[PDB]
Amino acid sequence: MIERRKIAVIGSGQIGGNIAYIVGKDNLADVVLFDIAEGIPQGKALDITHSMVMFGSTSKVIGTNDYADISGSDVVIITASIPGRPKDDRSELLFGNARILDSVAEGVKKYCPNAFVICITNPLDVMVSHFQKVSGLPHNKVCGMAGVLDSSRFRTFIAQHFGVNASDVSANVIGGHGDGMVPATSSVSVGGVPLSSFIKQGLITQEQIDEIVCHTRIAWKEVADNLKTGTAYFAPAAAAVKMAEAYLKDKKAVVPCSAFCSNHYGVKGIYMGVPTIIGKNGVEDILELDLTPLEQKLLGESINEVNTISKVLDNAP
Amino acid sequence: MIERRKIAVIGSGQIGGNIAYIVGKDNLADVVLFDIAEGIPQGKALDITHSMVMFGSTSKVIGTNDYADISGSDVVIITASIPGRPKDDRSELLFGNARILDSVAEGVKKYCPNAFVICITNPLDVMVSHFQKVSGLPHNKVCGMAGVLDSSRFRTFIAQHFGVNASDVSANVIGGHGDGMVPATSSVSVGGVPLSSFIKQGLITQEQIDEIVCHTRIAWKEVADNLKTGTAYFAPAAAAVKMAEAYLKDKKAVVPCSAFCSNHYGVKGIYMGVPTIIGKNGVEDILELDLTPLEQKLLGESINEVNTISKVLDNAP
Amino acid sequence: MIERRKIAVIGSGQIGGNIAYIVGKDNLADVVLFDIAEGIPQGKALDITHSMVMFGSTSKVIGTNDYADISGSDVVIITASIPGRPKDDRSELLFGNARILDSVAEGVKKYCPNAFVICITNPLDVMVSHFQKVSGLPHNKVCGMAGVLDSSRFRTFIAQHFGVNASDVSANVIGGHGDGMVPATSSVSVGGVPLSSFIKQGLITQEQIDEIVCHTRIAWKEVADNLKTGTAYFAPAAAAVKMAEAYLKDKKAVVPCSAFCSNHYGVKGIYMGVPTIIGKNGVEDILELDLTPLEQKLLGESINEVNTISKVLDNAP
Amino acid sequence: MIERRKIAVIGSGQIGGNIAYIVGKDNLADVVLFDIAEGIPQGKALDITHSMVMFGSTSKVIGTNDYADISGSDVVIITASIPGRPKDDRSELLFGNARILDSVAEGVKKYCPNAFVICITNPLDVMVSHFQKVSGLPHNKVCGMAGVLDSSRFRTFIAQHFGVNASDVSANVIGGHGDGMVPATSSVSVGGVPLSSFIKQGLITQEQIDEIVCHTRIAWKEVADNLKTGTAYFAPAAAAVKMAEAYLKDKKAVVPCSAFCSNHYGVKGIYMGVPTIIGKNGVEDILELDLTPLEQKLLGESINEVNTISKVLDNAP
Ligand SMILES: NC(=O)c1ccc[n+]([C@@H]2O[C@H](COP(=O)([O-])OP(=O)(O)OC[C@H]3O[C@@H](n4cnc5c(N)ncnc54)[C@H](O)[C@@H]3O)[C@@H](O)[C@H]2O)c1
Ligand SMILES: NC(=O)c1ccc[n+]([C@@H]2O[C@H](COP(=O)([O-])OP(=O)(O)OC[C@H]3O[C@@H](n4cnc5c(N)ncnc54)[C@H](O)[C@@H]3O)[C@@H](O)[C@H]2O)c1
Ligand SMILES: NC(=O)c1ccc[n+]([C@@H]2O[C@H](COP(=O)([O-])OP(=O)(O)OC[C@H]3O[C@@H](n4cnc5c(N)ncnc54)[C@H](O)[C@@H]3O)[C@@H](O)[C@H]2O)c1
Ligand SMILES: NC(=O)c1ccc[n+]([C@@H]2O[C@H](COP(=O)([O-])OP(=O)(O)OC[C@H]3O[C@@H](n4cnc5c(N)ncnc54)[C@H](O)[C@@H]3O)[C@@H](O)[C@H]2O)c1
Repeated sequence: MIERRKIAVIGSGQIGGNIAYIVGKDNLADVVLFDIAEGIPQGKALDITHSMVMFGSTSKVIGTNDYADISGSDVVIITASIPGRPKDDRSELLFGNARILDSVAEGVKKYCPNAFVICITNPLDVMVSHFQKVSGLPHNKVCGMAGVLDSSRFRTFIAQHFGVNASDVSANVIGGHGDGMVPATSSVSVGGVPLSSFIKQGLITQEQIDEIVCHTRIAWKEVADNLKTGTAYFAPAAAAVKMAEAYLKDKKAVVPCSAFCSNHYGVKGIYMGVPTIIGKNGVEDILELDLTPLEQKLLGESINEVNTISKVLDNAP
Repeated sequence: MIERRKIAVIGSGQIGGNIAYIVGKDNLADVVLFDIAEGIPQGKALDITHSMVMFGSTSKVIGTNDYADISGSDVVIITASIPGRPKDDRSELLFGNARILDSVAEGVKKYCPNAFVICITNPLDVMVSHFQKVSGLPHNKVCGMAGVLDSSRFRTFIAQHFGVNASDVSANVIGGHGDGMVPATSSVSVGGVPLSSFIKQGLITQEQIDEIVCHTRIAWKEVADNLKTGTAYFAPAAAAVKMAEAYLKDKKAVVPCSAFCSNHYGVKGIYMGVPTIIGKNGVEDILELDLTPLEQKLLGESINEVNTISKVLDNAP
Repeated sequence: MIERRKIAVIGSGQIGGNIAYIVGKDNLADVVLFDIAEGIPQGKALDITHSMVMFGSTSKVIGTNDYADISGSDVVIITASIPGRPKDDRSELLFGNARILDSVAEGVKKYCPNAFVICITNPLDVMVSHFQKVSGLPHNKVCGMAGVLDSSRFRTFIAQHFGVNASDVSANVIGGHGDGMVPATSSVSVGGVPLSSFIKQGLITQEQIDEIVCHTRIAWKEVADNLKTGTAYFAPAAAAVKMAEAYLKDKKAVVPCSAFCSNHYGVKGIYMGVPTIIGKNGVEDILELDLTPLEQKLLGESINEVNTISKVLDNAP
Repeated sequence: MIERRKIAVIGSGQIGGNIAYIVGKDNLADVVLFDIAEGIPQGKALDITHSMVMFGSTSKVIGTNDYADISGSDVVIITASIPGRPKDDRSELLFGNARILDSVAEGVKKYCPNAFVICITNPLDVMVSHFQKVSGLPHNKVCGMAGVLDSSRFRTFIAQHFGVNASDVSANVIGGHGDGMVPATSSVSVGGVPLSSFIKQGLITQEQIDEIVCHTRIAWKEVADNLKTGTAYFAPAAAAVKMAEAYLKDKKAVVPCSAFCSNHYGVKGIYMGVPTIIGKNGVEDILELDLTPLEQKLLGESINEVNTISKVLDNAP
């Protein structure tokens, strides 16, 4: 018969609460806000529940500390993390958050092993790989939100330069969600017009493109330094919801995200940011961009960065 | 000539940021997030800006500490407040927030005097009255968000009892935004059916109605007790957005809010929670509910409660 | 796993095409446009398909003359009808459309017996009863769209008098979808305010209320006389989509529609317009309005009107 | 001061009615449906008005035969045309529709000369040029809907090949709205990946690309051959709405439409399909695609084809 869609949000902090808010507002699914901290998810769920009638949504949103409540979830979005913002690298959270995901993996494997898992917890790419390993869930049913956020920033900065609608900018960021991420300028277009043409027309310079690439890479610090007590959470929540939409509505949407890449980009099995097709069977395919030799090299360096952090985790305390 | 609609959010804390988020997502308007605290409004605006392309919105969202930036605002929403949740009474914030709203009133008077002003800062009804005095804005262009939140909770709790969609519940809360708020059970209907019929049908007891009424009055504590930093903010943000919508889209919408009532409900000039008609000229009308003798009495007590706290403010030692 | 929602529209004429258009635009489901007339559904589906990318929807919409294509449909909406608008009574289509529904019943019973069936074909109430009888589908899984259209008109005319947002008018029409339909003025409210109060305030007269009741009853002719070559189709399509939403999203929405009423309104088993709760198990409940003796009588006359047309069909050629 | 946005739809046939429907549903604006035929625009407006409460929209929709009613319109959309589908060429309607647009131009010049005008009437590119001449409106406030429809079909057919979401396909059709329209395969990307890469990857053949290009050019016939009354109307309506949105919400959106190109693409003053930037000042910019030699040649032929039919109109015998 018909059953309501169900999204479980593991971690009801800044990002987690926003996901429930937006999911409830859109009436995409029922939401289960999970957290180990007492009160937090219950208070947020009640608050969000009062807003549902205002939004004309019948989504049910509840708070809990019981993994039994995530039973039958179609999608699980993992935001759970140790406290304290990274000082200057997402990898500072590696050891703690790895242990958290061990716990989350057991809850998911027990109560909703057929769920599509979207990881957000940093260090993103290594956390996704660690989760798939420990949970044993199929590779196509486990991925990480990152590329949608990085590319959205990349697109937005390009859009803000030209003064155009950012939806009409096509632009991807690939590789690991770190300093090594690769905003692929070579495949950027604005309504079909490539950046090379705008350079010739004198409407953008290569230095401005380089500033935009740098800005994209360091964007997390710009937001964090202004917020003071945490990291970005409005956009990361929105990005996760877009990914959830792609799965639940079987969109076959092109989603840059951390997925298990084995026969593309010259890698033989690793979680990293790539353009994917997402539908009812999770990550259904990976697209291969035309990268320049410089971009292929930068990707290689990003791959090394992911492997480095991955090897550190293997030799953790 | 077409100009983008512009909404100023004065105070970029919990509620402020959510307003900017939702307004941006809906592409209702451009947003200026104002706050005295450094970084905070700039951080949230940047984060929210990155989500705009994800939502398919071209809304601009910026942060600032300069009232000149709210120039030409169509709507101004005031969340500015001193920190810390009230222990068990919204009046505790009286003098601090009154001083805050003085500077806000000066900012609005100078830079966007023709704007529609929606006050949220507690103690709500008194703050609205105070802002209008100091600012000198027309009574119909100044009002308070409260009734939509309180009525939404009332509707939600009624809907939860019958197991029906809350959107199909008509229910109003009137009077001041405090313990003396009056959920008008006499005017409640569920798809056309009044509570009296549900009693006779044995689908609800007067006891259950009394529990719902009480639950509405103290709903703020239930949320605040669980959050453990501050008070409700997801639903208050949404309520303010609905009010902004009614103005910007000239809905002629029935909106329970704190408005200047000078004839109806046996009062000659006071700001209190009443069902209004909001459109392009602000609060365009006030509707007279058919209140019972009991409800008239409870409303009278709320009027006194509001006049008390107002009188305390007028006597600045 | 996740499967896309699927709505089958049986009859791809004026109403049928609009349903697919709106369902596709909202991305509520995939749509199968069925018609026996060659070309029509194929042409409409291709046209609507080109619009999907404009709406940002991934809904698939196809045209067909093969009942196999409606296999696994969650909802079936029946608009199929003999040609030529009713001269002055919906019952003129009774004999022809009854035979059409015999055919439709066989397709549904074979290819999607677990579907929620929403009938639109006139004469609505008798056609719904005839379909349930011939198809053998459970009473709660078969209903007729009518009350949403009639009540929407009723609400709109009231709203247009007062100059208010029609969403803030609560008003029901019950009984059969014919001249005998009963707009229940006694349970009408505008933001909680009953009509009796507006009469006292001099803002509406009982004659104006009577004009509105009459206008509601004869609304179909007003539209038809202006369109010339057919009957209303924009609003009837929208109404069917709202009903489909209620089922697919398990809203528990209050939906006036033609449902099998057996223990309410003093009837012991008949399809007629009543306020229902609609969710994932179809018509899940019926609400009992407080009718005046005059309204109870008018309902009785509507019931007799339905029985009369029903008995004519039993003694058809 | 807030005023409701206002859209005039001149011609209330197939496309006109759909525009009013969708505009109303989205609450983008109020609508005035204009037509010379009696009843038709009034019938559709009344029907559509009944759907407004169902959609939760307060948009007004009215019918009229009086140009005074389009006074103060922000946008004017012209679907007015002689009846009957073209047999196999849009130019067949040339002289009839040219005379129709004379009276429309007079109506707009008198009652809403500051409006943004979106022409739909075929033969599109010539009609746009003709309307601008007779009306005397600024070149940037007058344009034609075509590219959005043609590009949407192009995107749709590309997306259907790869089995991906069409929203993630960037693709442009330029030149005149006719057989000589140029689907620019060189500027096509799917999530950043160009067609050249898909060839090398063996995911598409040049033959399949040629079929898609051809399919785009003759797409109108495929629909028209199946409808058996008139031509496509669901997607053209939606395309016009997207253009209206871009203007009313100042999107700075990339919109392929028939615009006055006086420098780019080696032309000095002609209306043809080009990718524009649309915002509050109408057609604010034109983008230069990086066309191949072949595409430059095909575009040149389209320019000649457009100049031919334009020249035939200028010589009124
Ligand atoms: N991938 C990205 O692009 C991206 C972007 C921004 C932030 N992030 C990351 O997302 C994570 C969440 O960020 P945030 O701002 O929401 O953090 P937060 O501190 O606001 O929330 C974290 C929540 O997790 C909860 N938690 C802790 N241990 C838990 C456990 N064992 N099980 C369940 N819940 C637990 C905490 O109680 C807290 O409520 C962080 O690790 C951050 O670095 C990722
Ligand atoms: N009306 C209602 O129904 C309702 C519901 C919930 C909360 N509230 C009230 O709304 C207010 C805001 O709640 P919150 O959770 O957003 O509080 P918050 O502390 O999160 O945000 C308040 C913001 O105001 C800013 N501020 C302080 N002084 C200022 C000044 N002079 N000018 C501009 N900004 C200034 C602070 O920097 C802070 O960011 C509170 O007073 C709360 O009691 C009302
Ligand atoms: N319940 C209501 O409130 C309400 C409101 C308006 C109209 N209606 C009714 O809805 C029905 C449809 O109206 P319309 O304007 O869409 O009619 P229409 O003539 O535009 O469309 C009817 C379609 O049904 C098709 N058809 C005929 N026989 C069929 C069969 N055996 N199987 C499948 N399809 C078949 C026709 O080819 C045609 O395309 C009419 O009977 C009308 O009276 C009901
Ligand atoms: N640009 C495109 O891509 C595109 C796509 C499809 C169709 N079209 C064209 O758009 C036009 C409209 O298509 P349609 O299906 O809506 O046609 P239609 O015949 O359904 O509607 C045309 C309407 O114009 C009205 N009309 C006639 N003379 C008039 C006058 N002097 N003033 C005002 N109104 C008048 C008629 O009464 C009729 O209702 C056609 O010319 C068609 O070729 C263009």
